[PDB]
Amino acid sequence: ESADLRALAKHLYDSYIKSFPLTKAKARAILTGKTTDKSPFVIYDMNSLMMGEDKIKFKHITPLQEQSKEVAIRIFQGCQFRSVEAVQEITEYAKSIPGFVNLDLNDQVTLLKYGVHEIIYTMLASLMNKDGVLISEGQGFMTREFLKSLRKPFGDFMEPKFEFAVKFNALELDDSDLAIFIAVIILSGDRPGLLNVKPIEDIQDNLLQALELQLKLNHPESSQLFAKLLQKMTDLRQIVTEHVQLLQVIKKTETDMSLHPLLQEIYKDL
Ligand SMILES: CCCCCCC(C)(C)c1cc(O)c2c(c1)OC(C)(C)[C@@H]1CC=C(C(=O)O)C[C@@H]21
Ligand SMILES: CCCCCCC(C)(C)c1cc(O)c2c(c1)OC(C)(C)[C@@H]1CC=C(C(=O)O)C[C@@H]21
Repeated sequence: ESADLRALAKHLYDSYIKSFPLTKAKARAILTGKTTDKSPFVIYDMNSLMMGEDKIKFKHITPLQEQSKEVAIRIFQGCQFRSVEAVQEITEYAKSIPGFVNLDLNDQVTLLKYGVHEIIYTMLASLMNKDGVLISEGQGFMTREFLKSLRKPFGDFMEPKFEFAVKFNALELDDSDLAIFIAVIILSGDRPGLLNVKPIEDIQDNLLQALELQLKLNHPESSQLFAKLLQKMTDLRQIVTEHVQLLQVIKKTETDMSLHPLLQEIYKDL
C-alpha cells in the first residue's frame, strides 16, 4: 500500500503542476522578495487601479459597453474571467484523478458543480498574505484594504476569503499537500443528488489515505494536521454558502450586473 500511496501522490502532484499554471511555491516566491522576476504592480487605491491596465498585461480587457459602469462592478465583472479559467483548470485536474472519468457523467457534473468554488478559495489562499492578493499570474497585487473600500456590498466579497486564507496558510501546506487536498475535495460523495455514492467514496478513501501519509512524512512539527484539513473541507462549504448568499443580494439589489453564463450554471441549484 505505502509505495502505491506515494505513487498516487506523485501522480497527483504531476497533474497539479500540469493543470495550474501558478503554483503556491511560485506565488510564495513573488509574495516574499525571493525571486529574480520583477515585483508585481500594487493596486492600492482608485488611482493605482486605473494604472493597472498600462502596467499589467492581463487577459481580460473590458469592452466598450461595460466601460461606463462603476469600478466595483468592473472589478466584479473583470474577475469572473479568471474564475472561468480556474473552472477548466480544475476540470483538467479532475479528469486526471484516477477513476474520476469512469464515474457516471452526471456525477462528474455534480462533483464539479460543488467543488469548483471550494477549490478556487483554496487556491486563492496560496495567492494571499495579510496585505492583499496576487492577480494576473502574479503580475499584480491588489490590497485587501482596497478591495474592502469598495461600496456595499462589493467591499464584502473578498474579506471572508482573506479571513479563511490567513488561517489556512498558517498550516504551511505546499503544492504536494494541496494536490491531494484538492483531490479529496472533488471526490466527496456527500454532495446533494449524487447518483452512485459508493464508487466516489472508494476513490476518496484512497485519496484520504494518500493525504494522511503525505502529511505524516511532510509535516514533522505538527500533530493533528490531517484533522485540521478535514475541518477545512467543511469550512470551505460555508464560505461558498456565504458567497452564494451575497451573490443573491447582488442579483436583487444591483441593476446592471452581468453574471457570466458558465458561472451562472455552476451557481444555479447549489
Ligand atoms: C468585488 C469583486 C472582487 C473580486 C476580485 C478578486 C481578485 C482581487 C482576486 C481579482 C481577480 C481578478 O481576476 C481580477 C481582479 C481582482 O481585478 C481586476 C482589475 C478586475 C483584474 C483585471 C483582469 C484580470 C486579469 O486579466 O488578470 C483579473 C482581474
Ligand atoms: C458553449 C457550449 C454551451 C454553453 C452552455 C454551457 C455553459 C453555459 C456552462 C457555458 C460553457 C462555456 O464553455 C462557456 C459559456 C457557457 O459561456 C461563454 C461566455 C461562451 C464562455 C466563453 C469561453 C469559455 C471559456 O473561457 O472556457 C467557455 C464559454
